[PDB]
Amino acid sequence: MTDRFTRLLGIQQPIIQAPMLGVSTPALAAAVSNAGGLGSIAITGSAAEKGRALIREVRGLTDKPFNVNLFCHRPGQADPARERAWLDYLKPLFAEFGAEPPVRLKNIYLSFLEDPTLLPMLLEERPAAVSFHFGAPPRDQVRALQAVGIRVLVCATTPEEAALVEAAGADAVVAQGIEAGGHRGVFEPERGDAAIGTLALVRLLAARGSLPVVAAGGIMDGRGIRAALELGASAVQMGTAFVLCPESSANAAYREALKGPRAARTALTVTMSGRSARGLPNRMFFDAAAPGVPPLPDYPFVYDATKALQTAALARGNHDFAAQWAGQGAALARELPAAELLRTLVEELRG
Amino acid sequence: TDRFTRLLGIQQPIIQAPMLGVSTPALAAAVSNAGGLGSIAITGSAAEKGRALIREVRGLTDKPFNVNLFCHRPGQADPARERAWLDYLKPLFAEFGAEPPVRLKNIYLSFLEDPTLLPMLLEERPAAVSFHFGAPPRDQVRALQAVGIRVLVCATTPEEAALVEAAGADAVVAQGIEAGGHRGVFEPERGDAAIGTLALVRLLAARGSLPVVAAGGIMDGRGIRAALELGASAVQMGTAFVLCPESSANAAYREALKGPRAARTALTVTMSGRSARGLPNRMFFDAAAPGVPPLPDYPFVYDATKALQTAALARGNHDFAAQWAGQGAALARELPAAELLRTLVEELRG
Ligand SMILES: Cc1cc2nc3c(=O)[nH]c(=O)nc-3n(C[C@H](O)[C@H](O)[C@H](O)COP(=O)(O)O)c2cc1C
Ligand SMILES: Cc1cc2nc3c(=O)[nH]c(=O)nc-3n(C[C@H](O)[C@H](O)[C@H](O)COP(=O)(O)O)c2cc1C
Repeated sequence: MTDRFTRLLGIQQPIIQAPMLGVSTPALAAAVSNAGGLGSIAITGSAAEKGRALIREVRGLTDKPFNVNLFCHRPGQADPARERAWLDYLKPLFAEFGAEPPVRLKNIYLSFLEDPTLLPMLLEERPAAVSFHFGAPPRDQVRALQAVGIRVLVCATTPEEAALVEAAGADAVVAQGIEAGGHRGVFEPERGDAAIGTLALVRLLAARGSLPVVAAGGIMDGRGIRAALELGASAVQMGTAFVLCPESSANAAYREALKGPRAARTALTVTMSGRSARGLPNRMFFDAAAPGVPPLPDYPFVYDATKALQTAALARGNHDFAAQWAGQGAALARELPAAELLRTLVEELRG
Repeated sequence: TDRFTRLLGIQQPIIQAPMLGVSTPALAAAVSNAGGLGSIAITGSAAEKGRALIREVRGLTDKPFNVNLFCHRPGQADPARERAWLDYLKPLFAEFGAEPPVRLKNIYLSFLEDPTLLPMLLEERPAAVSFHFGAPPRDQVRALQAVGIRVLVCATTPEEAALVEAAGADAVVAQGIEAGGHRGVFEPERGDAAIGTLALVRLLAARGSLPVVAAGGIMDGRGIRAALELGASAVQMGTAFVLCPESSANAAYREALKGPRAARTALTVTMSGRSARGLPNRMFFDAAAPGVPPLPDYPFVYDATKALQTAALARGNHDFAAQWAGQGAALARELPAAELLRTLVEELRG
C-alpha cells in the first residue's frame, strides 16, 4: 500500500468518508477519523459562525484529523424573470399538496468565492483538511490555508480540471468519476460534461499527473479500494457506502430507498438543484428539455425551489421528491456503524 | 483467476476487441498467437464473406479466436424520416460536391434477421462467438454450445447481464461507459444508464453467475489488475490495439489517436443512429439542436454517414471519419500487437 496520502494527512488508512451535505454529521466524521480514516463534514449553506460550531463539534468527538468541505462554484446569478417562470411551471406540483410555490428564490448556498467570512474562520479553526467542490480557490488562498498547516483537497472530473487544481496548489486531487453519487464536480457545466468513468479518470490523473489522487465514485468495498490503488490512486473517497451508517443524518425514507430495489438504478438530473447530480430517480427527475419546460434558473436558486416543494410534499407524507443521492454501486451498500464499516473495508482491502 | 482462460483454451486473460473496420484477420492472429484471444467482426458481410474472413484468421493462427456479431433489434425503415434526415445532411454533401444517396439501406443485419449466419458458424466453428447490442434467442446459444463454441455477450447494465445469463451464454462482456465505439445498450429508446466500468464490473462479478470480461478504459497492466481485483475473469481492450500496425485504422485515424484530440472523447448518435464513443468531429453534433429533424433508425443513419464520409474523403477531408476511442485514449501506445500483448502481460505481473 502507498503511504503518499496517509503520510500527508497523518492518518492510518487511505479512506475518506465523503462530505455529504444533509447526510454527513459530526458523529459520522468523528467515527471514521477515530477508526483511522478521514471523516468529513460539509459546511456550505451555514453562516461562518455556525460552520465554526460544527468544526468544534467534531473536535469534541475526535482528536484525529478530519476534513471540512466547502462548495466553490461560480456565485449564482439571480434572474427574477427566469425564476418566476420556473416557479409557475412547478405550480401544479405544489398544488397537489395544497401548497403554493414560494414567491422568491434565494441563493441558499453561498460559494467560498462570495462569502469572505469563511477563509478567516478556517484559518482560526485549522481543521486537518479543507476540501473544495465545483472549483478551486485562488492559489494565494490555498497557500494561506497551508501556511497554518491545513491540507487542501479539490475535486476534479477531468484532466483539464486536474490541471487547474495543480495551478491552485492543492495537496491532493479528488478524482470524481461518473459513478459518483451526489453533485458532479464539473467546474463549468455550460461547457459540457466529459462524464469520465472512475477507472479511466483515476488512471489518467495518476499516470500523467503528479499530485496524489483520491478516487471517488462507485467504490463500495475493499475490492473497489484495491482496484483504485492498482490504478494509481493514493486513497479513496466513499460517500454512498457511508449513507446507511447509523451516525448519518439520512432519514428513514432515504435508508429504505437505498436498501431497496431502486438502488439498482441511479440517474443524473439538473432539475433537482440546477447542477447535475446523481441519485435514485423520482418525481424531481424530469426532462428539462421537454416542450413547455421553461429555461432553468441558476444553481443554487433551483434547489431553493425544490426544497420548498420537498417541504410541501413531506407535509403530506409524500417522499417522491426527496433528494436521495447515491452512486452507481448503490446496490452494494451495507448498513453498519461507521467505525466497523471502516474496519471491514480495511480487512477487505488487505484480504 | 483462470476461470476464463481454461474455458477459452488460451494462455492470457486478454481479449483484443472485435472492432468493425479496425480489427483484421492479421490483428486477431497476432493476438491469438501471442496468447490472448484475437477477434474479428463480421457483421455487415454476407455469410460467405464472413466464412472467408474466419478462414483468413485460420490461415494465420491455429489458436482460439473470437468472431463477433451484432444482435441489435432489427432496423425499421421509415422513408419520410429517412428523407428528412438526408435533406438535413444535403448541405454537407454539397460542400464536397456530392449529394445524398436517394434511399438508405439496412447495411448491418442483426443476427436476429439474417438466418444464414448461424448455419455458417456451426460449420466453421470458431472458438468463441460474441454478440453486441443484444442476446440471441436462447436455443441458439445452446446450438453453438452444442458444437463446442463459447458464447460471449456484451451488456452495459445488471439488467442486461440478467438477459445474458438467462440465455446461458458462457460469459458476459461488461462494457463500461469508458469504452470506445458503439455502446452495447440493448434498448436505447428505453434509455441508457451509462454505468462506469468500475461499478459495472463489480456489480456483475458480485451479483451474476457468469465469468465477467471487463471492457472500457483499460490501457495497461495496472488497468488489467484493477479489473481483476473487481472480480473480472478477463479484459477486453479495443482502443489499446487500434494503433497496432496489424489494425486497419487509416493514417488519419492513427494520427488523431496519437495527438492531442485523444485528451477528450465524446458520445454521438448522429454518426450511426446508435450511441458511440470517439474523437469528436463534424459528425458529432447535437441531435436535439434547433433545426435538426428526428433521427432514423440504426443502421440506416450509418448508411447515410458512410455516403458522406466517402464524399469528404474524395476531397481529402477527414472531419467526418469514424475515429472510435475509449476514455483511456491518451494512454494509447503504438506497438506490433504481439509486443503490445507481451508488454501488457509484463505489466500485469510487475
Ligand atoms: C449523499 C451524497 C451527498 C453528496 N454531497 C456532497 C457534498 O456535500 N460535498 C462534496 O464534496 N461531495 C458530495 N458528494 C460527492 C462525494 O464527495 C463523492 O464524490 C461521491 O460520494 C463518490 O461516489 P460514491 O457515492 O459512489 O462513493 C455527495 C455524495 C453523496 C452520495
Ligand atoms: C475502434 C472500435 C470499434 C468498435 N467496434 C465494435 C464492434 O465492431 N464489435 C463489438 O462487439 N464491439 C466494438 N467495439 C467495442 C469494444 O468491443 C469494447 O467494448 C471497447 O473497445 C472497450 O473499450 P476500450 O476501447 O476503452 O478498450 C469497438 C470499439 C472500438 C474502440
